[PDB]
Order: sequence, then C-alpha cells, then structure tokens
Amino acid sequence: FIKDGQIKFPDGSSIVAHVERWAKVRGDKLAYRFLDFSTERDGVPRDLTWAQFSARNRAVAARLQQVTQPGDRVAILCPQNLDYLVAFFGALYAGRIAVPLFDPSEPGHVGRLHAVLDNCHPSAILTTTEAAEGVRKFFRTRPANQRPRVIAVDAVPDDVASTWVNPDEPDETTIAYLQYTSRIPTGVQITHLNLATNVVQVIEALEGEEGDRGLSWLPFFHDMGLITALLAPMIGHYFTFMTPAAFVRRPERWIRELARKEGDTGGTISVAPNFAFDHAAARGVPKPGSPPLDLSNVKAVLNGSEPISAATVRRFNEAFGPFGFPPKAIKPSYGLAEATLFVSTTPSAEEPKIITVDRDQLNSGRIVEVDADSPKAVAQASAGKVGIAEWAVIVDAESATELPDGQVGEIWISGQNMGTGYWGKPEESVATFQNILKSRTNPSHAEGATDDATWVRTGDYGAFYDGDLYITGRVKDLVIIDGRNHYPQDLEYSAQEASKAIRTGYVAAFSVPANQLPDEDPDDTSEQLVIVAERAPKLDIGPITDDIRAAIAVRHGVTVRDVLLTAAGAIPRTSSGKIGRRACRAAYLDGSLRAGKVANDFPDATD
Ligand SMILES: Nc1ncnc2c1ncn2[C@@H]1O[C@H](COS(=O)(=O)NC(=O)CCCCCCCCCCOc2ccccc2)[C@@H](O)[C@H]1O
Repeated sequence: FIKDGQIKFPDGSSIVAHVERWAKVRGDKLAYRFLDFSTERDGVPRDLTWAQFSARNRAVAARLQQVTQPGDRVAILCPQNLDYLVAFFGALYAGRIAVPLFDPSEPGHVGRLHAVLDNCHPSAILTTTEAAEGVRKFFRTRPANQRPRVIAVDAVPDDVASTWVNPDEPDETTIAYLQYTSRIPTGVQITHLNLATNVVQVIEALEGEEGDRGLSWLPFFHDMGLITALLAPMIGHYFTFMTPAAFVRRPERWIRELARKEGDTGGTISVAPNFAFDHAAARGVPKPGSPPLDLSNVKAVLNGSEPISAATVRRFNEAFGPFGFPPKAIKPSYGLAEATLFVSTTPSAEEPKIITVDRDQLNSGRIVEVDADSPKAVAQASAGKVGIAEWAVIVDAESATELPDGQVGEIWISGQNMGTGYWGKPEESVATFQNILKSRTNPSHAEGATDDATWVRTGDYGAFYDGDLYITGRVKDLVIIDGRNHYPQDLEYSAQEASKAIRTGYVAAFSVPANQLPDEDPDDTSEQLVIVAERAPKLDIGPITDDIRAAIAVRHGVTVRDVLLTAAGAIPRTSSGKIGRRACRAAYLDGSLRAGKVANDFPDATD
C-alpha cells in the first residue's frame, strides 16, 4: 500500500477481509503447516489449506457471535497448534477482542494466569477438545461467577459458518486483540489498524519475494511468535511452525527447516531470540553421516527480543558457515509489544553491523569506537534502521528532549503501529503511550512526525550512531555502584569468560543494597554487585568465585560482593526464554533462588 507520510489503507485494514480474499483465489494452496513432534521423533505434518482455514474461521466466528456480544474478550487457552490459529482468527472474524494466552495444563505461571483473567474478564474461552477438561479444571479454581463458556474449536462443525456475519469495518480505535506481557499484567490494546500497519512495516523491511518461505518455533502466546505466524503466509508461501519444546529438545529441527529443500524457488526466513542461536550452534549441528545440510538458501534469520551478543553471532557462523550459511542472513532486530512488534531491523542487503566501543565512554553515555583488540573494547550489535512510517528518538527522559547522535538516552517511539493503551488502566496508559517530545535536535530522528504525535517510552536505553540504532539495555537493569554505571550483560560476559564451569548465557548481574548481602555494618545501604551463574552440566565454589571476582575487578574496576552459583535452570526466565534480571534479583532477595526453588516455565535444554 502507498505512503503519504503515513501508511494509508482503503481498500481496508481488516485482516479478515484480506484473508477471505487471499483464500478465494488460492483455496487449495497451503496456508499453515504444523510439525508435530509429540509422538514421532521425525515429526508428523498437520496441514491447513486456505479454504480450510477460511471455513474453520467462519464456523468458530459464527459460534462466537451466538454467545458473546461486541466488545467482549475471548481468551485462547490452547496449545501451540493449528487450532490456536483458528481460535485467534475466529475471534477476529467474529468481531470480538481476542486474548491469546496458553494451555493451563502445560507449564505456566498459574498466578499470572489468574491475574490476567482478573484484568480482561473474557466472556468465552477458546480451546480444543483435547485441552478442554484441563481448561475446565482450571476454571473450577476461579470464582463461581467467573467461569465463562468453554468452546472446543475443533468440535464446531463447518456448516455453522452459514450464519456468520462479517463484522462492521473497523475504524482507527477498534481493538483487535490484547497482548499480555510478559505481574502486574498489562494487556496492550492492539487495534486492527496497529496490526495491519506493522504487517506492512515488516513486509517492507523483509523484502520478501515470490518463493520465500517462513518458519518458526516461537510461542504464539508471545508477540514475536504470534505476529510472525499471522503475517508469514502473506509473503506468498505457507508458514511452517513447531513448538518451543520441540526446538529446545532437538534444535537441529529448526536448522533443517531453514535448509534448502528440492522445489525451493526462494530462501527461508525465521526469527529467534539471541539465546536460541547459541543453543542451535552447540546442539543443532548434524552428526557426521547425516543427510547433507545446505544452508546457502537462507535469506534472513532475525535475531531479536533480547540483547544480541557478538560472540553468539560468531559461534553461530562457526557452526553453520561450513554448511553454506551466509553471514549476512543474521539480522539483529528490535521491537516490543507496545509497538505491535516491529520497530527496527538490519537492512536486507547488509550484513549485521557490529562495532567495538570504549567501555568507559559507553558507561558514561557516549558511543566512541575503538580497536577490537583494545582492553576497553565492548562489542555492540546494531539493531539497524527504524521501519517505515514509525520513528525512534533518543531522549533525556525527564526533560523529554532529544539527544544528539552518539549519546545514550531512553528510546521513545511513535507510529500508527503503537498500541492504544493497556486494558482497564488509564494512568499506566498515559504514562507509557501518551508522551510528548518537547525538544528536537537538527536533524531530528522525529522528522516527519507531527509536533503533537504521541510517544511510547520503551523502558530501554539506546543511541543512534553512524545511521544505525543501538539498544544498550533496559533502564531498570542498569548496575549503578559507587557513582559508576555498568551494563549487566558486559559484566556477565566477563564472568562466563573467566570460567569454563559456567553455562554460556546463564549468568545474571545486578546490584542489591549492602544490608541484603549474606553474613559471609547493618546501616550501609549502598548498592553492591551480585553475580548469579548457573553451573555447566562438580567443581568446588572457591576457585570459580575467585576467577569471576578477579576477572571483573581487573577489567571493570568493581568488586563482586557475592557470587551465587546455581544448578542449571535456576535463573528466572520469562515465558519466551529471556533471562529476567529483575526477576533474578527478586528471587535472590525473597529466599527462593538460594534455596534452589525457582519456577521456570520455558523449556530448558537439560530439563
Ligand atoms: N534487539 C534487542 N536488543 C536488546 N533488547 C531487546 C531487543 N529487542 C527487544 N529487546 C527487549 O525486549 C523488550 C520487548 O519485549 S517484548 O514485549 O516481549 N517484545 C519483544 O521481545 C518483541 C521483539 C521483536 C523484535 C523484532 C522481530 C520482528 C520479527 C519479524 C519477522 O517476520 C517474519 C518471520 C518469518 C517469516 C516472515 C516474516 C524491549 O523493550 C527490550 O527491552
């Protein structure tokens, strides 16, 4: 669609009308393929053509229109499979607000599911026949008046579709679905306009052509897995997916989906968080004597949702370069739920941009390049260029003032893809989404946005440098000790490089007040460094601790006051698998981390 400063639609912005059209001209073509690895090690493909997809969406939608009213929320408590997509699109087809969640009988934070439900109060629950009893059982733990009707989407017959009524065309405020992140849970209001805008933004950035195909193992309950699933079939080829557990168990599965197949006229496109690249590199290489592996066909594998490590990038290429994997296929990318999904990515024709900058300058808020062999060198991966019809600026948050390039400040963003608020929360909505950019530089990274445009504060620090956006970390994760700043991922890299006994990527650095440290001055409240590190899957703690302490002291000039070593799987991670530093700190302070009793729901390599 055309651009006039912003993205214009009419013919419509409804994904419903667009899928229905796309469906009538490619009826027999495949739309989705689910690789089910639950009973068979090599997988069993479950296919869905466009005509079947449409038929099911219309049937589920008609059923929803009989038992829910316009404006009601419809929660999806379903495992990762074809039915999850049918349930989600069914909600959109019905003109009801979907709430993509997960199957309560699978791993999950049960207290958060209760909190989410306490905020969105759905009028219906969409699940499958297999998951239904488990869903009901969960609702028997909720109050008697909060047990909405449970619909098994695979049991709604196709003929129920005859009564389906295409909902009223959406305006710019009409909410399509709520995206819960990540306690207290905030549901981002994603409008049909938001969704269609980000879809167009992503398609422009990916430069997908006839024959390219998309694939993913990412969970549908997270923005990166959901949005990818909704838009991948739109590039012209069916979308293939598997579960996260399936990937974690045998990462080679992802690698072989990416690889060239007979019949491929284009390349493959996927997306994953940074830790997944390391898991694939260490455990996803074919064993000698396996069928040939040709990865020279990969077009783009986006690396986003968490900090990109230059070492992870190097390890991925070292493992898969010998199989033809082109290094320019790795595309560091940035985004967040409040922006639907996509904010920036490395241009299609370019290789990842990775620079080595001065540590001290970085810690004091400035990007200054240095030689890679310098002892003060910190490697920073770029997140590329901001997408079309959206803007990102770097600001001094308190004065809402843009900063010149090379200076670090909070990243604020704007665009038609920004969510319209958080469900039921006016104060939080204003604070996060309705910020005003009071002062701009010349040139301004806000050029093209109106002076009264609203800005979302991302909670991230970053900077522009030589035409690329760099994400340095979350504001709330910064380590401030004795008047100096330290990025926790830089301290973590030093800790793991100091000892082979630490699992790569499973380290968390944060500060706690002096008085919260263990017994090994009760009025001292100054922030002190703590390193939590998982042990590689037993060597005594003394030598390891001293290696960590000594390496951090020499290059960062800060003394670790406590090094806590845990078993693999002990550090808290979000539901999409990101190391959660604030959560690790809270577990350190509330007694659960030291007692070795932290609950994690994302599948772990060991268990
Ligand atoms: N690059 C980065 N570096 C450091 N931190 C990053 C980060 N990206 C996100 N984060 C951190 O994650 C936070 C947001 O978390 S979140 O709400 O859970 N949301 C997220 O994590 C969303 C991240 C989205 C990243 C952009 C990915 C766009 C993928 C399009 C692929 O399309 C396809 C794929 C296949 C076929 C066809 C098309 C952010 O606020 C930031 O703190």
